Amino acid sequence: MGRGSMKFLFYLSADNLEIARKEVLVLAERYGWVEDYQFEERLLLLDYAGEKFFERLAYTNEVTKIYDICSVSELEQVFSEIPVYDRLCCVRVKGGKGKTALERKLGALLWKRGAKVSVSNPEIVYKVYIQDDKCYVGLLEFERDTRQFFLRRPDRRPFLMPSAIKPKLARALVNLTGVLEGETLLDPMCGTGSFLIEAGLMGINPIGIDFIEKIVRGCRVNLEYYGIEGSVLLGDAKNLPLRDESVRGIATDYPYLRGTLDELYSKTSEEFERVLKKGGRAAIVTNIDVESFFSNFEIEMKTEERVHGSLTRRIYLLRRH
Repeated sequence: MGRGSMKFLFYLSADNLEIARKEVLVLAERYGWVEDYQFEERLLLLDYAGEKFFERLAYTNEVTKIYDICSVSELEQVFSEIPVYDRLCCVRVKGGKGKTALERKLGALLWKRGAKVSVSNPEIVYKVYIQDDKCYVGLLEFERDTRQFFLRRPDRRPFLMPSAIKPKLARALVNLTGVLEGETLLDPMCGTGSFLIEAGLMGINPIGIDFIEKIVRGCRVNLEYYGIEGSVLLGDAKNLPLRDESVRGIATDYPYLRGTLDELYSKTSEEFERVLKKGGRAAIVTNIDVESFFSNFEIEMKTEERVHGSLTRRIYLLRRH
């Protein structure tokens, strides 16, 4: 009746390690239960029990279900013991032991044992992660498709804006809000729909609000194009057309590239807090440090992304407390 807790290895994208770790943890804390976790650079080890959510991940490159953790010496014995399945397999090493001779070796151990070994068309992949004579052996559960993100990049969309948020970041920021399938995500300054697109694509109900008519219009054309069903409204993020505690997540990018600064961040901070449900989160993108305006929130994460010489984006994960 209960799912058990197993070790999973998340081989993260070095793009941003704070976003990569917080993304896996927010989703795991929501979909299941995290008995324990630990990280060393690009490797995140999770002790997890619950529904798998790996498909939603943007800043994770691979998820492996761990069978065992051993030394480089014990590798030969692990493979003589590791279960052999009725699927075409291959063994891939994500280590630093020069090259691929270890793969042929572990492949032959599996082969001598009766494994259906195919490196051209495998069905299952035995992953071995080497981080200084420490081997994380298991089976690959997820491998991120970098091609889907490159294809829905703002340049390729019916409509875009200068330096609009890239698919990978928008998805990571919707995931950081911890919003589930069928739950509502609000983007109060939605632009051409970068956040709304990933929200809808991962089966979350998207709501976009924008202060410019042609931008609301353009965002809809993009949503229709990506076969996405969501509502887009003309309104102000400083006076939102939604009731108190009506949204589970906010994911937004402020209009700095297109009253007063003190009014923009103050009125939006209070509106986001008003509109969001109890314990609800806001993943925001600014070009200046806005900490003082969001003291009504818990700053769970502040990271940065240098765009150009005149733009370093600040990325906050805020929570209602």
